[PDB]
Amino acid sequence: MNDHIHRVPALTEEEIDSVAIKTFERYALPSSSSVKRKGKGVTILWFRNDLRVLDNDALYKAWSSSDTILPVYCLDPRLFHTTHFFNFPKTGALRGGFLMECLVDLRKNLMKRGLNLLIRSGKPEEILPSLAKDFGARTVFAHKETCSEEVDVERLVNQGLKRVGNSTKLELIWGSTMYHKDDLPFDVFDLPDVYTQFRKSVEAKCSIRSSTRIPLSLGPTPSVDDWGDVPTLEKLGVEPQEVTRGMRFVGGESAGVGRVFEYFWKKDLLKVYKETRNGMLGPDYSTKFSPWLAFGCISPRFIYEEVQRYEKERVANNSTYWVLFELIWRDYFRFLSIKCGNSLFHLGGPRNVQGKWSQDQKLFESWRDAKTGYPLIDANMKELSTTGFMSNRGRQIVCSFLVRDMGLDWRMGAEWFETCLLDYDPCSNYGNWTYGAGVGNDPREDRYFSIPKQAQNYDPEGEYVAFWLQQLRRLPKEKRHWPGRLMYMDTVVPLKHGNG
Amino acid sequence: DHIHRVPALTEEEIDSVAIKTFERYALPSSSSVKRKGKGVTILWFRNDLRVLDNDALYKAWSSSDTILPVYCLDPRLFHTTHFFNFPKTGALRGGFLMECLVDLRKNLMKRGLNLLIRSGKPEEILPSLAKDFGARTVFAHKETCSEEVDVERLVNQGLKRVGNSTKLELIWGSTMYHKDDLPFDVFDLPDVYTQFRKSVEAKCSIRSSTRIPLSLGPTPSVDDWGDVPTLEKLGVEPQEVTRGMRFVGGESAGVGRVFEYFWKKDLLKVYKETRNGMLGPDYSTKFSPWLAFGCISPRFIYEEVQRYEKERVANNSTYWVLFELIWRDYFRFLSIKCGNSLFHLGGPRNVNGKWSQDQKLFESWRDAKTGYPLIDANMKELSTTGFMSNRGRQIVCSFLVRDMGLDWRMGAEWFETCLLDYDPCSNYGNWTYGAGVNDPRYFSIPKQAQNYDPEGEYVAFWLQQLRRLPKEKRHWPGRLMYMDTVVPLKH
DNA sequence: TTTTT
DNA sequence: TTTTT
Ligand SMILES: Cc1cc2nc3c(=O)[nH]c(=O)nc-3n(C[C@H](O)[C@H](O)[C@H](O)COP(=O)(O)OP(=O)(O)OC[C@H]3O[C@@H](n4cnc5c(N)ncnc54)[C@H](O)[C@@H]3O)c2cc1C
Ligand SMILES: Cc1cc2nc3c(=O)[nH]c(=O)nc-3n(C[C@H](O)[C@H](O)[C@H](O)COP(=O)(O)OP(=O)(O)OC[C@H]3O[C@@H](n4cnc5c(N)ncnc54)[C@H](O)[C@@H]3O)c2cc1C
Ligand SMILES: Nc1nc(=O)c2c([nH]1)NC[C@@H]1CN(c3ccc(C(=O)N[C@@H](CCC(=O)O)C(=O)O)cc3)CN21
Ligand SMILES: Nc1nc(=O)c2c([nH]1)NC[C@@H]1CN(c3ccc(C(=O)N[C@@H](CCC(=O)O)C(=O)O)cc3)CN21
Ligand SMILES: [Cl-]
Ligand SMILES: [Cl-]
Ligand SMILES: [Cl-]
Repeated sequence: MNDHIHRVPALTEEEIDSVAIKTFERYALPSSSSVKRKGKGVTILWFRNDLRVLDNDALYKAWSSSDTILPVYCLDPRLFHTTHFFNFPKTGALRGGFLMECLVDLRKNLMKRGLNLLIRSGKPEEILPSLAKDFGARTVFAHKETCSEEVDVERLVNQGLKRVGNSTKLELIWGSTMYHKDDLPFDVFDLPDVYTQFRKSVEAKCSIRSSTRIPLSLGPTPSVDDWGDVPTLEKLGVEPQEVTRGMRFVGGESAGVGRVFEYFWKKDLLKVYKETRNGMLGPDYSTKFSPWLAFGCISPRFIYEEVQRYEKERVANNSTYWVLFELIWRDYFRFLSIKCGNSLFHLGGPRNVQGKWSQDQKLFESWRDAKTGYPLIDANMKELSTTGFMSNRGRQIVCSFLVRDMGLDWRMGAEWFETCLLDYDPCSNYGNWTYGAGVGNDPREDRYFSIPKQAQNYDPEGEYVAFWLQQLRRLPKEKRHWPGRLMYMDTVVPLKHGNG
Repeated sequence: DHIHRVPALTEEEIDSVAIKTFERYALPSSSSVKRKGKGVTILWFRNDLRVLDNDALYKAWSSSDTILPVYCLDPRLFHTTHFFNFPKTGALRGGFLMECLVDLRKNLMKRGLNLLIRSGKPEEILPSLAKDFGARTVFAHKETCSEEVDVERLVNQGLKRVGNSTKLELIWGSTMYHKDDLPFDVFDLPDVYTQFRKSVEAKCSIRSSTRIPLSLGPTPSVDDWGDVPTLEKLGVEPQEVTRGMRFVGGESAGVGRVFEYFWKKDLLKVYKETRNGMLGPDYSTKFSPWLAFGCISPRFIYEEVQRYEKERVANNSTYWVLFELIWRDYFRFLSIKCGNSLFHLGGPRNVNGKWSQDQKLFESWRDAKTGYPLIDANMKELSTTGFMSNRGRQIVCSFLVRDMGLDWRMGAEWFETCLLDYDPCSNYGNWTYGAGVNDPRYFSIPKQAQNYDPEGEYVAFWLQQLRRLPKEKRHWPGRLMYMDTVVPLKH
C-alpha cells in the first residue's frame, strides 16, 4: 500500500499551482464589456463557507452590480466556543487548521484577479455594518445558509445594516447545491420524505446548471490600510495539531481542484468509484472531495462538468453516475434541513420519536477514545481524532454501534463528529445521524450493522485495523478481527447481534 | 328578517368614510421619487386586496413608469378540501371575494389604475402578460403555506421559461410585527405565545403604515380589463344570508367597519369586556373577514388604535385588540416554523392518538343536530353567515374533538369551506391548539352556556323552537321540546 | 429503503 | 402557557 502519511491531494505544490492555473483558464469568463460597472459604487462580499473564486454566484453578482469590491472574511468567535448539548469544542484543531489553509489560499487566488481578502476577528453583525458605513457600501452579498445558527447571524447582520441607515442591503444568494433550489419540481416544504422519490423527481424533471464563469480581472478594491493577518489557533484558545498518521488533507480551492484532477484524470479512478467506495483504507477508494465541498472550496456544478468531460473523453458507466448519486444525497440533506428546521437536532428527530437513551460519560468516552475493545470501531474512531476524516462505511458502523450496541444518546456521537470532522456540515452530519439512529422521517427500518459481518466484508484481511492499531499487524486475519483481551483490550459492552 | 349588514352603513356612507380614510393616510405628493424610464411592472394580487398600506403596490409604483395590476381567479381555489373533499371555497366566501374584487378595481381606478381580471392559473397567465407587455418585474406579497408557496415556485419558473429579465419580487406583508424586525429567526420562534408576545413587545417597534400617493397611473393600453366571473361559472351555486350578520366585501367596507366600531359607536374602550359574546355585531371588532382577504392591514389598525387612545381613551381594552392581533402574527410565523405538520393529524408534536372519522357523527355537528343548543346554534350561524364568534369556535372545536371523539381535521376543513375569514395559519393554528396537538383543555358546555348565554338569547335567536321557552329550559330543554343528544358530554 | 444481523 | 371541568 505505502506506510507514509498520505497528503490529499498527493500532488507537489508546483503540480497544484499548474493544475489550478489551467482549471481557472478553462472556466474563465472570456472578457465581459457587456457587463456594466461604471457608477455602481462599492459592495462588500461576505465569505462564509464558499471559500473559492470558481463558480461563485455571490462573487459574480457582487462584481456585476458594483465598480469596487471589498471581500471580507469574519472569524466568528462563536465558531470556537462549544457544542450545543454536550459542550465539546465547537471546532476541533484539525478543522481549525484546514480553515486557515482555505483562507490563505483564497487571499492568494483573489490577488491573482486584482482583489484581496480583508480578514477580521469578530461577529459579522458587528464588523459588517461598520465596514459598510466606513466604505459607503450599497450592498453586502453572501451565500444563503439553511440552519438555525447561520440564519440567526443573517438576521443580526441585516438588522445591523438597518440600524446604520436605509440604503445598505443584505443580499443572500442560493448556492451549495448541484440542483438549484429555484429549479426543483416542488417547494422544499413539500420535499419528499423518501430520498429515492426526491432523486427520481429531480432526475426526470430538472437540469443541472452550467458553472458560472468568472472574469480574470475582478478589481479594484477600496483603499485599505490593514488587510489583516490570518488568525492563529492559539489566539483562539486552540492547541495546533498536525497529522501523525493516515491522510493529511490540504486546505484551499487550489488543492481542491487539484484533488478533482488527481482522482478523475491523473489516476483515472472515477471509472471504478462505485466498486471501491465502501473501502476504509487510503486515499484511492473514494473522491475525498468532502472537506473542500464543506468549506465551499469547490462546487458540485464544477464537479458535474468534470464528470461530463470524463464521460466524453474516457468512459461513462455506473461508477461515473454514482458520484452524482452521492452528490444528490448531499443536496437532499441540505433541502431537508429547511423542511425539518430544528427537529434535525432534537432527540426525537423529525418525527419526534419517544423514549429512553443513556448519556453515560464513561461509555461515551470509551467510544470517543477508541477503547471499546472492537478493533473495527476503535480504528475508525482513532482515524477520526488523528486525521479529521472517516470513511462513509466507518461512519455508518460507528453510528450504529453507539446508538444500538451502547444505547447512547445519538447527539453525543453527532456533536463529537461536529468537533472532529474536516468536512463537518450540519445538514449532512445531523441528517445522516438521524437517518442512522432511526429518528428520521423516512419509513421505519431497523438499520443495525453487525460488527463481525462488516469486518469480514469490508476489511477481509484486517488491513484497515492493522494500519491504525499497529499491535495487530503481526496477527493473521482471524485474530485481527477477534484478537482477545490480553493482546488488545476488554470489550466495554457486548454486541447486540452477530454473536455477543 | 333579522339580517345585520356589517358594517351597518349604506353604500354611500361607506364611500364617504373610505374617501376620508384615504385622504388622511395619503402620501402628500411625490415628484421626488423619480419614475421615468423605469418601464412596465405587473402587480399580482392574491390576499392583499387593498390600496392602503400596500408595500407591494408602493414598490411596484416606485420602480416603474407604468403598472399593470392583475388578479387571477385560480381554478384550484374552487376544487375541494385536502383530506375530506368539501368545497375548497364555499358560496358565502366566494361572494365576499367577488365583492372585494369589484371594490379593488373601483379603488384602483380612482388612483388612475385598473384591475385586470383573468380566470386561470397564475403560472400560465402571468408569464404571458409579462412577455406581451414587456414587464421587467412581477410584484406580489409573500405567502407562507404549501399551496401558496407552490404557486410562487410555478410562477417564478414560468417567468424563467419565457426568458431571463422578468423577475418575481415577493414582499413580506400581512403581519403587525415585520418578519425582518423579529428578535429571532422564525425557525427559533418560541413554542409558547406568551414568550413570543413578551419578546416582540419588549424588543420590536410596529412600523408606520406605508403611505400611498393619490395618483398612481398610468396603466398600459389594455383591450379587455376582464369581467368579474359569476360563481355559477366556477361551479358554485350563489347563496344569500337569510339571518344574522351580512358582511360586505371590499376595502371600503373594511375601513368603514373600523370607523363604525372605534369611532361611531365608541366600543373599542370596552372590547375586552364584551369579546366573549356570541350574539350580534357589537361584541367584537368583526375585522377578520377583511383581514383575511387583506382588505385592511394591522399596521393601519394600530395607527387607528393610537389615534383613538389620544382622541378618546386608552385602557386595557384598547391594548387588548393589539394583544389579539399579536395572536394573528404568531400563528402566521408558526406556519413557517411548522410547515405541513400544521395540517397533519398529530400536529407539530406528531401525537399518536386514536381518532374516528364517523360520517354520521360528523354530519350531526355540521348540520346543527347534536341536541345541544349551544353547539347547534353556533354551527347554524356558521353555515348561514360564514362567521362564528371566537367563543363559539373554541367550544365547537372542544366538542368535536373531546365529546364526539372525531378527527379534528374534519372540523378544520368544514371551517375552511364556510368561514369568510378563513386563513390557513389562523384556522389550522387554532384547531391544533384547541385539539391539544400544538407546540406547547376541555370546555364544559353547561358552564359556557350559563356564563356566555345566561338568558338563552343566543340559542333562541338561531333555534326558533327554543324562543318560547324560559332560560332554564333554553339551557337544558329535552327531547320533546328540542331533540335527542347524539353523544353524552365527557364532563 | 442508500448503504442494514 | 389566551381564552380551558
Ligand atoms: C454518521 C454520519 C455522519 C456524516 N457526517 C457528514 C458530514 O458532517 N459532512 C459530510 O460532508 N458528510 C457526512 N457524512 C456523509 C459521508 O460519510 C461523507 O460525505 C463521505 O464519507 C465523504 O468522503 P468522500 O468525499 O470520499 O465521499 P464519496 O463517497 O467520494 O462521495 C462523494 C461526495 O458525495 C457526498 N456524499 C457521499 N455520501 C454522502 C452521504 N451519506 N450524505 C451526504 N452526502 C454524501 C459528499 O459530498 C462526498 O464528498 C456522514 C455520514 C454518516 C453515516
Ligand atoms: C377553532 C378556531 C378556528 C379559527 N379559525 C380562524 C380563521 O380561519 N381565520 C381567522 O381570522 N381567525 C380564526 N380563528 C380566530 C378567531 O376566532 C377569529 O379571528 C375571531 O372570531 C374573528 O372575530 P373578530 O374579528 O370579531 O375578533 P376580535 O375579537 O375582534 O379580534 C380582533 C382580531 O384579532 C385576531 N384574532 C382574534 N383572536 C384570534 C385567534 N384566536 N387567533 C388568531 N387571530 C385572532 C383576528 O384577526 C381578529 O379579527 C379561529 C379560532 C378558533 C378557536
Ligand atoms: N453549523 C451549525 N448550525 C446550527 O444551527 C447547529 C449546529 N451547527 N450544530 C448543532 C446546533 C444545535 N442546533 C439547535 C438545537 C436546538 C434548537 C432549539 O431547540 N431551538 C428552539 C427555540 C429556542 C429555544 O428555546 O432554545 C426551537 O423551538 O426550535 C435550535 C438549534 C443548531 N445547530
Ligand atoms: N390556503 C391553504 N394553503 C394550504 O397550503 C393548505 C390549505 N389552505 N388547507 C389545507 C391544505 C392541506 N395542506 C397540506 C397537507 C399535507 C401536505 C403534505 O403532507 N405534503 C408532503 C409532501 C407531498 C406529499 O407526499 O403529499 C410532506 O411530506 O410534507 C401538504 C400540504 C396544505 N393546506
Ligand atoms: Cl454559487
Ligand atoms: Cl404590506
Ligand atoms: Cl347576529
